Amino acid sequence: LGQQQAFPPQQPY
Repeated sequence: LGQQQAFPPQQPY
């Protein structure tokens, strides 16, 4: 359960 491939640059970790 996710639904967020995140194509553009955006993944703060």
